[PDB]
Amino acid sequence: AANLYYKCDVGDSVNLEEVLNMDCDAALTENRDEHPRIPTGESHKSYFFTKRACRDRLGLACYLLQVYGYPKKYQFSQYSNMEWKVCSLQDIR
Repeated sequence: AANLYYKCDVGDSVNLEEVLNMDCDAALTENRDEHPRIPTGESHKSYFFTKRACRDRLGLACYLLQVYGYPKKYQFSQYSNMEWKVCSLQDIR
Protein backbone atom coordinates (compact mmCIF):
# COMPACT_ATOMS: atom_id res chain seq x y z
CA ALA A 1 0.00 0.00 0.00
CA ALA A 2 0.94 3.72 -0.14
CA ASN A 3 -1.38 5.27 2.51
CA LEU A 4 0.84 4.02 5.26
CA TYR A 5 4.18 4.82 6.83
CA TYR A 6 6.34 3.98 9.82
CA LYS A 7 6.63 6.51 12.64
CA CYS A 8 10.04 6.02 14.21
CA ASP A 9 11.03 7.03 17.70
CA VAL A 10 13.19 9.97 16.53
CA GLY A 11 13.80 10.93 12.91
CA ASP A 12 11.85 11.39 9.72
CA SER A 13 9.17 9.00 8.67
CA VAL A 14 10.03 5.81 6.80
CA ASN A 15 7.69 4.74 4.04
CA LEU A 16 6.47 1.24 3.25
CA GLU A 17 8.69 0.81 0.19
CA GLU A 18 12.07 1.26 1.89
CA VAL A 19 11.24 -1.49 4.37
CA LEU A 20 10.45 -3.81 1.47
CA ASN A 21 13.90 -3.13 0.02
CA MET A 22 15.29 -4.33 3.35
CA ASP A 23 13.83 -7.83 2.61
CA CYS A 24 16.79 -9.15 0.59
CA ASP A 25 19.91 -11.28 1.12
CA ALA A 26 22.26 -8.26 1.13
CA ALA A 27 20.94 -6.89 4.48
CA LEU A 28 20.92 -10.17 6.47
CA THR A 29 22.22 -9.68 10.00
CA GLU A 30 22.49 -12.21 12.81
CA ASN A 31 19.68 -11.98 15.40
CA ARG A 32 20.69 -10.82 18.87
CA ASP A 33 19.23 -10.56 22.39
CA GLU A 34 19.51 -6.79 21.83
CA HIS A 35 16.92 -6.95 19.05
CA PRO A 36 13.24 -6.40 19.83
CA ARG A 37 11.49 -9.65 20.64
CA ILE A 38 9.21 -11.17 17.99
CA PRO A 39 5.66 -10.67 19.33
CA THR A 40 4.29 -14.12 18.45
CA GLY A 41 7.41 -16.18 19.22
CA GLU A 42 7.94 -17.37 15.63
CA SER A 43 11.33 -17.86 14.02
CA HIS A 44 12.56 -14.70 12.37
CA LYS A 45 15.21 -13.22 10.09
CA SER A 46 16.72 -9.78 10.65
CA TYR A 47 17.85 -7.02 8.29
CA PHE A 48 20.06 -3.98 8.90
CA PHE A 49 19.84 -0.63 7.04
CA THR A 50 21.09 2.93 7.57
CA LYS A 51 19.89 6.31 6.30
CA ARG A 52 19.88 9.93 7.40
CA ALA A 53 17.61 10.23 10.42
CA CYS A 54 16.50 13.69 9.25
CA ARG A 55 17.36 15.00 5.81
CA ASP A 56 17.59 18.48 7.32
CA ARG A 57 20.56 17.78 9.62
CA LEU A 58 23.50 15.42 9.48
CA GLY A 59 23.25 12.09 11.23
CA LEU A 60 22.94 8.44 10.34
CA ALA A 61 20.39 6.11 11.95
CA CYS A 62 20.24 2.31 12.10
CA TYR A 63 16.95 0.50 11.43
CA LEU A 64 15.93 -3.18 11.58
CA LEU A 65 13.36 -5.28 9.71
CA GLN A 66 12.35 -8.59 11.28
CA VAL A 67 10.43 -11.05 9.09
CA TYR A 68 8.44 -13.86 10.73
CA GLY A 69 5.27 -15.78 9.98
CA TYR A 70 3.74 -18.01 7.31
CA PRO A 71 2.17 -15.11 5.41
CA LYS A 72 5.19 -12.87 6.28
CA LYS A 73 4.74 -10.30 9.04
CA TYR A 74 7.13 -7.36 9.47
CA GLN A 75 8.50 -5.57 12.48
CA PHE A 76 10.44 -2.38 12.00
CA SER A 77 12.63 -0.82 14.63
CA GLN A 78 15.15 1.96 15.04
CA TYR A 79 18.27 2.28 17.14
CA SER A 80 18.30 5.22 19.55
CA ASN A 81 19.77 5.47 23.06
CA MET A 82 21.56 2.10 22.67
CA GLU A 83 17.97 0.80 22.42
CA TRP A 84 15.94 -0.85 19.68
CA LYS A 85 12.55 0.86 19.71
CA VAL A 86 10.03 -0.64 17.32
CA CYS A 87 8.69 1.87 14.79
CA SER A 88 4.90 2.07 14.59
CA LEU A 89 2.84 1.74 11.41
CA GLN A 90 0.76 4.87 10.77
CA ASP A 91 -1.83 6.07 8.25
CA ILE A 92 -1.79 9.48 6.63
CA ARG A 93 -4.68 10.78 8.85
